[PDB]
Formats: sequence, C-alpha cells, structure tokens
Amino acid sequence: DLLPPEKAFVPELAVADDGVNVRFRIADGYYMYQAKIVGKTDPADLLGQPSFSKGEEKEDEFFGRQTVYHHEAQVAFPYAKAVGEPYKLVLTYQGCAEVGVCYPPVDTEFDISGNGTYHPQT
Ligand SMILES: [Zn+2]
Ligand SMILES: [Zn+2]
Ligand SMILES: [Zn+2]
Repeated sequence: DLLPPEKAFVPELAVADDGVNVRFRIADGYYMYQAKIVGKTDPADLLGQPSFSKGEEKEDEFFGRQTVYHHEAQVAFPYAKAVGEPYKLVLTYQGCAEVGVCYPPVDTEFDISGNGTYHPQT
C-alpha cells in the first residue's frame, strides 16, 4: 500500500491548435501541489503561463498552506508562438500521500510533433 509515483500521478497531454492541455489522474489517498506544476519547452518559450483548474486549500506539513489537488488536476498551456515544428515539452510536478509522506519533484518529457493525445514513455 504505497504506489510508485508513476501510478499515483498520471498525466495525459491533449495537444490542440490553441495549446497543450494536461490532465493528471490522481490516485485515491494522494494529492498534488498546484504551485509545483510547471511546463518548459525545447525550443524554449513556445508556451505561455498555465491556466489551472479549481483546487482546494490545505494546511500541509511540508510546505504550509497550499492549493492542492485530489482526484485530478487540469492545466492548460496557451501557445505563445506559432508552432509548426516538433518540439519537446518537459512537465514538472510534485505530489504526496495522505498518510504523510511526499514524493520528490518529477520531470516527464513529451516529444510532440502534432495534435492529439500523448502519454509518458517510460
Ligand atoms: Zn488531502
Ligand atoms: Zn492515447
Ligand atoms: Zn514505467
């Protein structure tokens, strides 16, 4: 009874014309820090600042008061550049278990070449 992070926090990428939408599926008994969800691209700066779905507020033993996510987290990155070429998206996030321990920040890389849904490769 303690999931590998690969199973506690599962992101799915929806690449469309307006930008990249990320949905995290979050296993029962785990939660995610809104403030630790970050997106970077190579080439850099194709994406603007993320829009976040509504979360909850929690007094946390690690980072104090925080907006967190149970069950799911939704994050939409708008396009800041015209993108016609493939690029890499590096997603950073961090979640915890309700039992009272936290996973380290995790970086997950997506190789994007056009529209559709993308899954993690490892
Ligand atoms: Zn909680
Ligand atoms: Zn798929
Ligand atoms: Zn794996």
